[PDB]
Amino acid sequence: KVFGRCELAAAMKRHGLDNYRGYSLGNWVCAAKFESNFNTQATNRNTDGSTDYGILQINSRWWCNDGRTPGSRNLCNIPCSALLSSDITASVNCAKKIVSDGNGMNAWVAWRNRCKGTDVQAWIRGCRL
Ligand code: NA
Repeated sequence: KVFGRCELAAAMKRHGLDNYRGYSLGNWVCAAKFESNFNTQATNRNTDGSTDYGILQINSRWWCNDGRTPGSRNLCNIPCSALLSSDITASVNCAKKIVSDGNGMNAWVAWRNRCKGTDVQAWIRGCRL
């Protein structure tokens, strides 16, 4: 599923991501924009052989099981395929664990490079929320 900008903002809010660990909804929408272009089916292979999955490009190295990332963990207790669903519940639940891990949204390198310190409220501007 390719979400609309305001459609995804509403789904993230419904699942309690808005101001989760102090990150406003615009921060989450901005991170999804640059990670996946709002596409739940987005995948990207890392040089290390791990894979990133879903709207928030969650990595098999630590967070999900894909059976092809030697030495990896599954700290969200999910198959990585759950992160590609039209329903964002698994991505949101796992992102809450990631952003609680100590480095906040710096875990998402695209958030650090493209979202951090920018006018992230622009990402929810005009949305009925
Ligand atoms: Na894994």
